[PDB]
Amino acid sequence: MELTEDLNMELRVFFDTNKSNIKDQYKPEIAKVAEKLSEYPNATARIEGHTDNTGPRKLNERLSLARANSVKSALVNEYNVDASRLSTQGFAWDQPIADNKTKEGRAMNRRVFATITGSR
Amino acid sequence: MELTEDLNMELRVFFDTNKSNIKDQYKPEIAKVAEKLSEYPNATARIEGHTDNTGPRKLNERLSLARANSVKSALVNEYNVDASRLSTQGFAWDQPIADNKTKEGRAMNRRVFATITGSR
Repeated sequence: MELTEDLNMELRVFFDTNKSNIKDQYKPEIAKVAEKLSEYPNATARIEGHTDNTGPRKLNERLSLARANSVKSALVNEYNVDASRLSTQGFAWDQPIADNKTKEGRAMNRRVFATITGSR
Repeated sequence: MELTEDLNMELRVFFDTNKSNIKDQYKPEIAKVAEKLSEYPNATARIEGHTDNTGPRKLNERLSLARANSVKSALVNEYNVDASRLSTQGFAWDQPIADNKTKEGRAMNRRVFATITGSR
């Protein structure tokens, strides 16, 4: 008489230097997230944006948030997901997941990680 | 894209005095359990039967297990659910959830509680 299905989903989107646009190769992933947000109407998403450590501090604070908002925007405007179900926050270069000393590491740091959770 | 869905279900079936048959009113819930067991192929169920504290101990040890096996049998025979995914155990009157001093309390104890868990 009690039935619960819990959703746990993790999305990773990476960005080009000084850019906050969603590259086409991530559209399929974002579409999958929108699908689950539809299948789990009560689920919410925690979207967090980041940057590598290159450039002015404020540029990165703004860019990291712009990246998170770009992902939210895709869900909201392309998939009609209720905006209030998604939070966005930028962390500039404060939470690296790779070595900023290499191009490859910096590329890993220019990212948006989103955690989608909820039950139905 | 990390994505998982976890299933957690609890089925509660109640029985009349000395009976181990599945009342028709519980068929819809058993049907739902079968549905989820198919939707989550790795899911398993822990079926536990119980009795009120009236009558011989040997009667209730057998009766509690019979009730659990009745639920399992319904799933196995009517819904083609693999028997090995379903465990059954009887607890006689050792695990009451209501006061056996009253008729409604004893009605609550004559039960089978099934916990279904799975992931996909």
